[PDB]
Amino acid sequence: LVPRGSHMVGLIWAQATSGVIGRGGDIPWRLPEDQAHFREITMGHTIVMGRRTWDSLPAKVRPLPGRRNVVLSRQADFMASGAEVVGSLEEALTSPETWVIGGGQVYALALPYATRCEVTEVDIGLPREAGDALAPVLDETWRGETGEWRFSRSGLRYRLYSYHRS
Ligand SMILES: NC(=O)c1ccc[n+]([C@@H]2O[C@H](COP(=O)([O-])OP(=O)(O)OC[C@H]3O[C@@H](n4cnc5c(N)ncnc54)[C@H](OP(=O)(O)O)[C@@H]3O)[C@@H](O)[C@H]2O)c1
Ligand SMILES: Cc1nc(N)nc(N)c1OCCCOc1cc(Cl)c(Cl)cc1Cl
Repeated sequence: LVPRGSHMVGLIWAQATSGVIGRGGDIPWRLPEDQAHFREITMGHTIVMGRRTWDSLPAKVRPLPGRRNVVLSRQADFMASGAEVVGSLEEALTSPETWVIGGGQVYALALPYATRCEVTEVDIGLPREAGDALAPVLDETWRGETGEWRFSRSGLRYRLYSYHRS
């Protein structure tokens, strides 16, 4: 689908219905089904994340295996074992296929160049709070399909959105 000479940038995130994606340096829910979905989409590709999202990774999956981990930071001395640290978006988006995996700052940074968004919506009524990380706002040029609601093992329900644009 992707010509190897092109640079497909995709965004992937899970959000509460309110748009909350992050809180207190963590994701305020657990959804193994979403983790699986995220793994399915990003596997074998370059992934790009903000430094704070690197900090948020569970140790057992830091770095995320099977993927080239790229971390954006302005700290030249930042230690990110198993990952590479770059100081600019330009040097982070050199692969034919890149998935930007968070957080709020880097979604907003990469969004203008993105042509794919893979969104998990979790039906949890977490209101937006001060200091929360929020999902980026998509313009009208995006289009795609909304999947049906599904119960997770835990009884938490979620659904998948696949957006794209030219
Ligand atoms: N629900 C989800 O799908 C999901 C996914 C990922 C993350 N999250 C959540 O999102 C939250 C973190 O998001 P966030 O917005 O606070 O932080 P973030 O986007 O993960 O990281 C921001 C950091 O990235 C670096 N950075 C940002 N813009 C840059 C630029 N233009 N050039 C170079 N470096 C740059 C800076 O690092 P330095 O400060 O080191 O310079 C900055 O502090 C956490 O709560 C996390 O759990 C949620
Ligand atoms: C979890 C997730 N889900 C989706 N659909 N997209 C993401 N970017 C995403 O975040 C990837 C970076 C954070 O990765 C994790 C964070 C936590 Cl708190 C846990 Cl328990 C697991 C993972 Cl992989």
